[PDB]
Amino acid sequence: DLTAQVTSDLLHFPEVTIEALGEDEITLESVLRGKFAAGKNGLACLACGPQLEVVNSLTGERLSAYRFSGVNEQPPVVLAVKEFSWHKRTGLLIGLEEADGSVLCLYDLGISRVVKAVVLPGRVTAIEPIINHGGASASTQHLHPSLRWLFGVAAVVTDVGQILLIDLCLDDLSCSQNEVEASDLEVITGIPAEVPHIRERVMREGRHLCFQLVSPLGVAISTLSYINRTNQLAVGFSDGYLALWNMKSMKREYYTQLEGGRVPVHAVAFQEPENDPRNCCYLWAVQSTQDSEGDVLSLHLLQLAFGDRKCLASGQILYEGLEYCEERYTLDLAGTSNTKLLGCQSIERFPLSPDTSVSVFTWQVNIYGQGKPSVYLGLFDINRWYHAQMPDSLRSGESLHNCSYFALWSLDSVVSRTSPHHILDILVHERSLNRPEQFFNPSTFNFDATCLLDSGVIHVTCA
Repeated sequence: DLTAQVTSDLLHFPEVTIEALGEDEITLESVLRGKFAAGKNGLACLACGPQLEVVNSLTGERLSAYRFSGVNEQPPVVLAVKEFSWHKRTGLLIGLEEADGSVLCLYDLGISRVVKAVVLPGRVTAIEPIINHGGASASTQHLHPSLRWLFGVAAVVTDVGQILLIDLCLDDLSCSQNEVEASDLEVITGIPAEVPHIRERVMREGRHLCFQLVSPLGVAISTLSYINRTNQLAVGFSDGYLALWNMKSMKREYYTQLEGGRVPVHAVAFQEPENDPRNCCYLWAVQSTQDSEGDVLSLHLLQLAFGDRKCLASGQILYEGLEYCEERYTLDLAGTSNTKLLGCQSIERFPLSPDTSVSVFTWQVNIYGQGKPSVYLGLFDINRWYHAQMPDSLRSGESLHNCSYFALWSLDSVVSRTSPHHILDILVHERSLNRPEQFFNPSTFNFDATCLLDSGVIHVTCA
């Protein structure tokens, strides 16, 4: 019965941060959302209505704050936030939902200002940087020639299924615009040739070039992730389908409904095994109804088999030539109760392939007529799953509490300690992950983590 132990007090955000977010009840009915940023700057971001607060992930200190304004005199909602660094600047890409449509912003943390913005032809559901520079360089050779003519590229997806690849025009240093002065896009359907001629005209007209992928419309995209090691954009749909798009060829390489059926794809996470005999790697896909009923939460491990590995001039390894993609593990966490995924995080250590690769899933279960939720952190070890002979599900009788390739931790001490504050996100600290065959079960892994709450941060150790 592995139980996390709390190692700090609750380190509160400053009052000014708490107060600013609590203006949630005017731009209401605004939900406070918060995530640790994926990059290497130790940031966590909280958003409520038009208000963004960037805080220090370990101390709770306020680092940056901004209240977005609406181009159409009505407050936008900060919907999506991603870390993004370019040149020698550190920033965030932000998707704003507006009454009309949407705006994609580039927010500079150095000066706490929006520096670029574009109007989106739809309602954004997710955003993802693809690359932070252009120019002819070994570092962009993995991308389709047409993207290489662009200068920074962000993917943006919408509630009707548009997939947009947008030029961030990071080569234009004369243009400093806020979210109110957002530029229009020039959207070309598919992927053209003669990009430079087009681009030059497009920018003389004060617009950003956008390639919209030829892809069916009508179903909302719910998840979006660029998988660096396979050069694939993963596009998860509200109907349970998952698309993989190769960003070299710009073609959809895979597209199938996950085994949970018509339930939205809520998150993905990539893993690479240490020793696999046919260039297989893995993509977890999480299906969840947490934004509606909250009755279904399931994990789906997709095995992606490729024909080759390629060392790029950059030094990076790339899986190339997708030969098959098939679901090889399924775990139902839910499906009265209410269950929601808090986080989904992959941690890999390299000594070629990582010698350690785990995915961490954190989820919360609320039973109706039960005040305090249970919170679980589960650690899946892909190599121990190999060692266990790749079972496709928990066996009869088998439990997460006693599984050779999965460790289950209770975060209930955190819940007791922090009530009634809500856990918004959980980050495991990669650098802390530390270790008779049973001994190499992941239950013996020690690690530290930080929970992001609505009012601060708090540190835990699992040992």
